This record gives sequence, structure tokens and C-alpha cells, in this order.
Amino acid sequence: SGLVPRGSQILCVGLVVLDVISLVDKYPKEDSEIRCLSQRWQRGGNASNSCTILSLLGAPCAFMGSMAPGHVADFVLDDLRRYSVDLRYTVFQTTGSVPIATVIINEASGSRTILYYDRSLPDVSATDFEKVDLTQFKWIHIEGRNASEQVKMLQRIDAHNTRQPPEQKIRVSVEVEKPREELFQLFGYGDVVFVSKDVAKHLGFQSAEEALRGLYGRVRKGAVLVCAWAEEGADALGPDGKLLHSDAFPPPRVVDTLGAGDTFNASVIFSLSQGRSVQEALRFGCQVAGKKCGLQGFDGIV
Amino acid sequence: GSQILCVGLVVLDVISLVDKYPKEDSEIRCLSQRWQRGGNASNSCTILSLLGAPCAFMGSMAPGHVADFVLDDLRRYSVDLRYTVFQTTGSVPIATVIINEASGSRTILYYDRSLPDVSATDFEKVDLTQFKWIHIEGRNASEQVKMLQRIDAHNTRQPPEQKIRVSVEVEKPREELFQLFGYGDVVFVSKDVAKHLGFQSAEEALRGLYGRVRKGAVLVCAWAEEGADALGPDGKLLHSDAFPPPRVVDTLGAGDTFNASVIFSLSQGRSVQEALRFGCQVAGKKCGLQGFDGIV
Amino acid sequence: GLVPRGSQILCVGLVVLDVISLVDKYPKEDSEIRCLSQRWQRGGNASNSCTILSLLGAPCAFMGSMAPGHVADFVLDDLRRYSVDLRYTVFQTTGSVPIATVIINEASGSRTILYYDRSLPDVSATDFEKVDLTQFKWIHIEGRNASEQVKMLQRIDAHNTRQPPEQKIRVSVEVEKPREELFQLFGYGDVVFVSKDVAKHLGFQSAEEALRGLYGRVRKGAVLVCAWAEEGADALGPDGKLLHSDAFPPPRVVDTLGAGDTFNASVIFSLSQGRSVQEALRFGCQVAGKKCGLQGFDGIV
Amino acid sequence: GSQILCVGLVVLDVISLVDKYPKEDSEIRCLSQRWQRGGNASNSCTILSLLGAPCAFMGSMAPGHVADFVLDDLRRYSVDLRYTVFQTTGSVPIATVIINEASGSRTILYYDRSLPDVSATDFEKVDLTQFKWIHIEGRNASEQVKMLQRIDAHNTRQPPEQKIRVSVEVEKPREELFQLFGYGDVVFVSKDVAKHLGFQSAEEALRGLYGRVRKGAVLVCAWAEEGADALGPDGKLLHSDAFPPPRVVDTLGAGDTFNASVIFSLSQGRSVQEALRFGCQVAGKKCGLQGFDGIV
Repeated sequence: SGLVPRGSQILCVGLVVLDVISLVDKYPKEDSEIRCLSQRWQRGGNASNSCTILSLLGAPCAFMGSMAPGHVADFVLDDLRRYSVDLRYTVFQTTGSVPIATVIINEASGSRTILYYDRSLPDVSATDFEKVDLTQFKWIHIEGRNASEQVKMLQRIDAHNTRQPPEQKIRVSVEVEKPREELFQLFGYGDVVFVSKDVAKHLGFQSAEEALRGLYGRVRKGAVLVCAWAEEGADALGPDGKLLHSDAFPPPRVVDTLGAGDTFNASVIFSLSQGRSVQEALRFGCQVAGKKCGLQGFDGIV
Repeated sequence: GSQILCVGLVVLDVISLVDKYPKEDSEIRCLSQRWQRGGNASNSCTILSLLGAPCAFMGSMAPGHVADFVLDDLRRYSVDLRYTVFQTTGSVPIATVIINEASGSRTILYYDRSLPDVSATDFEKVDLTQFKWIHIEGRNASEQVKMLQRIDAHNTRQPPEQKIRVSVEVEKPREELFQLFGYGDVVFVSKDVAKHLGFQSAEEALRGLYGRVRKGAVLVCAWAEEGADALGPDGKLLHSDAFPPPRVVDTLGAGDTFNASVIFSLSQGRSVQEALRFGCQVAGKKCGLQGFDGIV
Repeated sequence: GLVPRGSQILCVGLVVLDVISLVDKYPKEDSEIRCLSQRWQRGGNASNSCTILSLLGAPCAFMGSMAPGHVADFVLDDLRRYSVDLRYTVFQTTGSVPIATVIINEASGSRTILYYDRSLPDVSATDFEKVDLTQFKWIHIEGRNASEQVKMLQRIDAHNTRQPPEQKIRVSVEVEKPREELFQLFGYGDVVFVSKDVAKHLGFQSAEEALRGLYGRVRKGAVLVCAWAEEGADALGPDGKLLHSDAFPPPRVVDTLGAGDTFNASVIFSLSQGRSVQEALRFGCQVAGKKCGLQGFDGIV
Repeated sequence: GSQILCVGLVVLDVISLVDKYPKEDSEIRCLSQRWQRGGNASNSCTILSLLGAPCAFMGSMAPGHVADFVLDDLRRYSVDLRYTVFQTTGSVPIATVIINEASGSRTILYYDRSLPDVSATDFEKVDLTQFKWIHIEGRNASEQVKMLQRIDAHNTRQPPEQKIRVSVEVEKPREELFQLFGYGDVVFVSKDVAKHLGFQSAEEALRGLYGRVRKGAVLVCAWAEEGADALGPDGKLLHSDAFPPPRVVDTLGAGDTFNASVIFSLSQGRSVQEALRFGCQVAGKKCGLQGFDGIV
């Protein structure tokens, strides 16, 4: 079958989530009873979905995430296997369970409304990451969660990199998606930093451009800051000071926006990993994300 | 001859408790999440059981995890499983229930999985001598009319003390159920049905629908914070006020609770007036608690 | 549709996961041998009884403890395949389904069982109290937790005091493992099965001796049955007359796992059909003999 | 260049512990039962990890539940997973192991599930600069010869102090494994292979087979309760007696424990005599313990 060659995979570190998805014909009225058009299970979590898209795009990838044995684990693991995502670095846990997101998708508009049920699964630790043999990966993408622990991980990778020739340097990306103050440290790590519109608004920014000019001072020297802003497309700012923008590329009809953000992030990583410019990565990300929005789930993108 | 039979649906309720109703396109954290056996007739068995009346659930099931959960839960409440009917296609339906803990509202996204209904032919095999009361949740009305006629015919051969009392619930607003009004000693009509039919109060609905019941029958309409009313053959409109709890936290199955409490009270020989008061009392208590257990 | 009254045979007892290794020769201690094959098969005396009953065409139900999980999904899936009624499964919040590691020697068809208990709570008398008896014409109880099973047997007897003859429930008990608490069960049921292993453990050299020596312990009117593998089986009832059937050996004996369950279930079937004790004995030997020439159970029919 | 790589099999050991060895056709109750990650190279990493030596497992796995257990366990011992090779056909082999707690004996019913082996093409991708020692469990000899030739060629460009040390285990009496004797710094031959070659002691086996090893190589043969012997280039036969525990409860993986401990000792720069003694000491200790953890 083949040993995985050095420096050949993209690693994504973060959460797996079970999405239990109900499609409805209009957004439910409070205290009413509505009939589901359909209902399905779908693997989710930001880093988990990134691997789906990377895979679909034809990038070898690996997922590192906590896991608990069980029926839900069986489903998300089996799904991860379907997309040939390398799972050697799954971290099994003896307490807690995989979280469940109950997702209401309104077919009127493609909107998605998420009721998140946390089930106490322990996060991947810095001492878990210490065990990872870095020779396997050309790019490591980290979904911000437990900051002080992830900082140690990012520090580990930077230290590896001080010992590597240019062909063997590991590119790093970070996602700051949840509006929690402890994630603010993460801006100062990584070659590419993704900040969400949600965090941007919570941090007092009115636009993507304002967010990027406002937060660029927090990134490490040389970093590219990326902020996606839904129907207003996506922007980026790198060390040259030039604000880059892509318009959104909506499909003719929006039916399912769940994981559109992850589709953007993964598409930007793919494009950059393939040696495209940041400008090109931005447009590709918005194009792939918009195509996804016209489809149920992820498969029809390729 | 001492059991109460409840014929209807069983539903898996997958319940999420939230601090406010979710805005569309937002992500909110659940305070908690639980599985709960539901369905109208199924919930009625739960309350009867808690009140101390031996009961049996008659309804369709399918093999698998969901049915195993609901069967186990039925067992925990000592609900007699003799008349469960295992179907070879379809699956137990699943209600995703959002309970807003700000108000106790329950919003239900219902996912049907094509489970066949129990038929008149299934009902023909039921041993009617086991039951003092049979309650039918309106579902497949042409078949259920045949069940009701079976009970009626049975009752023509019984002395007074051996007569099986019958209640019917019309709880979904589907016209095919109108037929069912014409059977039973007690007929329950839901506020939701009443409102869909154009009615704006319990008394308005009772006066608007009493034409449809058979001679001697009592029509009953519960109206949430407005208590419950009843109208019987003497023409006297009866009412109980509600019994709201200190805070309403969970109104899922409150109407089932009311119906079961009324059946319990009536099956025990109480007046329709006392039956309304007790249904209002128990259902109001239920609304102040998660699930059903704390009612007793 | 709805199961008619008095129509099913209920079997109360254990479900077990059998993990079966087929080997060309019985392994020598401290050696390493290659498995010819390896399979998962649902087992447990009461569980296996239902398989045979379903195969013979008798509507049946299984009541035993179950713990959610993978092993449960395997045995539950397999129970459903034979259309066994599962409404009286007693799911438990502790413990797991036991695993029996079984070595089958292809040279002889012997079965050696390494049994691993996984602390699953047993079906209790309170559990049994909830069973609506109107569904069943025959109840078979695999002896396990005897003081609780005696209450179940007492409940069935009381039920029967209120039934016309068409509605009387017939009862069998199995004493298969040589454990002291079980021997109390000899005194209940219309039909009492005692294994060759138990007989030998109590110091009896033959099916005849075991039946003479144990008959004083059964209740008035009962039939005591003791199968003796390749020597056939015996039965003894109130008339003091020992009945026998010789074994019906297969061309080659390839798998004897569940032969005893096959026997028991086929006797129950034949009796439940109104056959004589002599005929049920014969038929039990006939079906268990056939099973011994086949891997698993499906080939009996 | 500080890790030890162990190339060979992982096997799932499904272990039943009993108080007596089973009589054929009987039924016996297990004292206990457990899964243990096994296989010669896999066990080697467990021991190296416990002794304090950073190591890596190279070997085939198939995605699925069993691999998840194996990877988790490897994770727990901090064994580097980089050179695990995922196969798209076959599955991890399963060894059903009966351990008689009265003697500590282990009887193995092996179920092979057709897992493709690690190839020399896989080995070509290994970063040799990561490792100071490489241990190869003899299996697919023509492929492993190519691996050993690759290591030899790498060593021709290293100075004395950056040379990769190499061990080979010949554990099966298969004629194809004999060519592996000519490779490596340390060659392990089991008591079983030795007896099959007609040797009646470790001393006879060493004398009889030393001619098959390359110039300067050390040949080692463990003889269980009789200890272990070695022979190197000076021609001096070395021996250590066994170190039996108070009682022998579990001898599964005792050969792997010996080999790994010898490798460890030698990797730390100890004499061959000291390494023999240490391997006997650790292996002896293991045999008095269920599994591996209690050795340190």
C-alpha cells in the first residue's frame, strides 16, 4: 500500500463533531410542530471538515482529534476512513464523548442553525502533540480551542523548523473562530491566520478590511491574516501591506451553508500549499465555498 | 379486567434545553440534552403508571436501537408490552424537541420514518376482557372506527359493571379524524386542533363540536394557561382553572399528562368536574418540571 | 401483525457471544497452532433454543439481559434474523454480554469452551412479573439464578390455577451447569432437563442412574429428561417407566457446539405439538444428531 | 539519530487466563481476559519504551477498530508511529492465547488474516538519520535482505560514531530466513529454530551456526529456563543463567522481552556478557508478571 512519504500530508488538529441535520421548509415558529423534509447524520467539526475538503481536493491529509469509543465514534471514524484521511494520530479518551450539533437547515434560504451539545471529551494536549513525528507533514493546521496548550504545540513546530532546510520547513495555519479571549494569543503564531467574522465583530470590527487592519499588528512577522465575511467575500493582508479581496461567488440557489467556513479555510490551504498566490487562494476559497452552498453536504464539490 | 389500554404512537423525543429560542443562522450551546420516550398514547401510559393505574401500550414498533430505548423505558414504568406490534418495514419516528428554558415552550421538528400503523385486524386479536378503559389516539381513522365498533359490540354483551369505557383523542388537525368524534364516552380535542378549526376558546370549540359526539358523550378541551373545559349530555359547561407552576420549564407532554389524569380520575369514579380539576393540577405541576417523574 | 394469544414459546436465559476457532487437532499445552477458520456465532442455552425453535417453525420469544454495545448489536441482529420476539429483553446499565471462547477440533467435532463472565446482571423475578403471560403457550427457563427463577415458576403456576386447559402454560426447566443453587429447580416445571455433565458431577454413571436417583426431587406429574450424547437420551415420568432413544449419529461429527440446546429445543417443540414423550425423545436425538454433522444450526432444516 | 526502529509484525493477542489447562470437550471459566498488543517487533517497542529508550514501530496495519486499539496502546507507550504502514487489503492477525496460571504456559491459536507485509520499497522511504539501531524481525527474507543492504550502504558513508547498528531475529524454522544470518551486528536465533536444526543446547547452536554470521557479528541464543548464550568474533562462548521468578504466571512475549533488553543494554554501550545477563534478568522478571508494565 505504501509507507507515507516524508513531508507529504497536511495535518489538521481540532474537533470532530456529529452533526444531526434536519432540513425544514421554513424556519420553525417557537412552540410550533413542523415536519422535517429529511434528516441525516453528517461528520463535522472545523478540523474534521477541513480534512474532508482537502481529501476531495486531492491533498493527502491526516486528522488529529480526541475520540471516545462508541456508536458515534464508529460513524465519524468510518466516514473519516471513506475519505482516506490518515488517522494514526487519533487520541482516544477514557472519559467524555464526541459532541453533537443539532443542525436546522432552512431550505427557504440555506441557513443553518446549530444547537451545540458538549459531552465532556478531553482536548488534545501539548504532550499528545509532542508524540507526533513531524517528518510526515508539509503543513499543520490548528483549530483554536485550548490556547495555552496549542501555543506549546506551535512552539514545538517552530523549533522543528529552526532545524530544517527550506524544502523541509512545515507551513502552519491557525484558526481563531470562537469569540473567546484566551484564543487571542493565537494570532501571534502561524504563517496563515484565519479569523472569523464572528470573532471580528465580537472584537469590535465592522468589516473584514477593518478587522485585518485592526488585527495585523497581532500577527508574527511575515504572517498572512485571512478574514472571510460571508456574502461579502473574503479579504487577506500579508507583510507587503496590500489589502487583498475576493468577492463572494454564491451558487444560483443556496441550499446548505453548514461547513461553508471550513470549505473556505481548507480551499485556501490547498491553493497556498499548491504554490498559488494569496489573491488566487482567496478567490478559489470563495468559489469552492459558494459551490458547496449549492449542495447538500460536501461530495459534489469535485 | 383492571388494565387501561392506550392505543397510539410511540415517538423518540430527542430533547435539547436552551436558555433562549435560537435565532436563525446562529450557534447556541445546549444547557442539556436527553432522550425521552414520547408519543401521545405512549406518554399517557407513563402518567397512568405514575398515578398507579396498571396500563398497556398498543402501538407499532420496529427492530433496532430506538425501539430498544423505548421498550426499556416502557419496562421501567411497568407498562404491559403484550400489544406492541413489531413491523417489518419503517422505523420509530423521531421528534427533535427544542425547549426554551426562558418560557417552557417546546418546538418540535418531527421526522417520520414510514412505520406502518396498527390495524383493525391487529385490534381483533386484543383480549378485551383485560381492560376497564381503552383510549385511542386518533391516527388512521377508518381502521380505528372498526376498533371502536368492536369495543361497542363487545359492550352490548356486558352487564353495567363489565362495560369498557372508551376515550378518543383528536390531536392532529386532519379532517379524516372528524369521524372519530362519534365514538367514545369521552372525546378529547386539543387546543391546536380547536384553533386550526377556527375556534378561539375552549368553550367556543366545545359548543362548535358537540354536534359530532354520540349521545351521552363528554367532550373535553384543555386550553393551557386557561385551564380546561368539558361539555356533557346535560348541556352544563364545566371548567377548571389552570394550576401554573412557579416557573414553567417544560410543557412537552403536558396535554398527554392532562388527558391521562382525566382518564385516571374518571376511571376511579370521580365527577367530570373533579376530573378537570385533577387534570389541570397534574399537568400544571408537570409544566414546572423536566419530564414526568416528579409529578408524584 | 399482533402476536395472537398463547402462540409463542418463551425462553428465559442467557445470550452469549461464541468466538469459534476451528483447529485440525486439539492444541498441545505451550504450543502454537494455526486456526483453520474463526467465526463469531450467537450462543447461550436459551438464545440457542430460540434459534432451533425458529428453524423448526415455532413462533418464539427470548428474555434475557443485554448491555448496549457492539457485541449486543451482533447478537440482537442475529436474533432478529430468526424472527425471535425481543420485547422482553432486559437491558442493563452495568456489565456486558459474556464471551465464550470455543475451540472446535475438526478431527472429532469436540467443543472446548473457555467462558468469560462480564458481570451482566441476571433477569430478576421483578423483571418476570412484568411479562404478560397471555402471549405464551410454553415457557422454558435456563437455570441460572435459582432463588429468583423459583418465584417466576411460582408465578406461572398461580397463573395456571386460573386458566382453562387450552390456556394452561407448559413449563420446562434446564439444569445444565453443576452448581448447587440450581438443584432446587428440579422441583418445578412439567419437563426438567438435566445435563450429562450435571449427572456425572453428582456421581451418576449413566442416564438411567441419574433419572432413578433424581426423580424423587421433581414435582408430581413431571417428566425428567437426561441426554447422554452418543449413547442417546432417556426420559422418566410418573408411571415409573424409563423411555430411551439411541443417538442418530451423523456420517461425520464436525461441530457439537449447541448439540444439547438443539436436543432440548427439539424435545420442547415435539411436546408442544402434542407428541408423546417417546416421540419427543426420538425427535430430539434425531435433530441434535443431524446438527452434529453440520457447522452451526441452519442446516437442520 | 537517537531512536531505535523495530521492523516486523503487530499481532492482537486475545488472552484468556485459566487456573488449569483445558481438557478437550470441557468447559472452564476464565479467571480473566484481556487484549494485549503483541507481535515480535511490537513487543520489542513496549520493552524498549519501558526501559527508557525512544523507539519507533515499522509494520503493517489495516484501518479499523483493531488498529485503533493497537495505535492507542503504542501512543500510550510513546512509540513513534511514523513508519506504520496502512494496508488496503487484509486485517491485523489475531492470536488467541490460553495462559495456564499454574505453570505460566501460553498456548497460541493463530488466525492469520492475510495482511500484506512491509516491503523494501516501503523501507526505501525511511529516514535513516532518525535511528542509532534497527531491529528486523525475520519474515519476508528477500525483501528484508534489500532493507539490510540499504542500511549497510548508508553505513559506508558514516564515520564510526554515526553507524547504524543492526539486529536480526530468526524465529521460524523456514529455510528462507537463513540468508538473514549474514546481515547485522547481532543475530538472534530462537531455541525452536535451533532444535529444528538438530541442536540440543545454546552452546551447540552457537558453535554450529556462527559460520553463517558476517565478520565481527555477535550471535545470540536464548534457551528459556537454561538461560542464554552468545558468541562473538573473539570466539569466547558467553552464558547467563536464567533468573526465574517466585512463580511463573505469564511467559507470552518472554522471548521478545529478552531480545529487546539485549538490544537496550548493547545500545547503552554495555558488554555482550552484561547484555546477556540483563536480557535474562528482565525476561525472568516478566515471566512472573501478567503482561509487561511491572518490569520497571
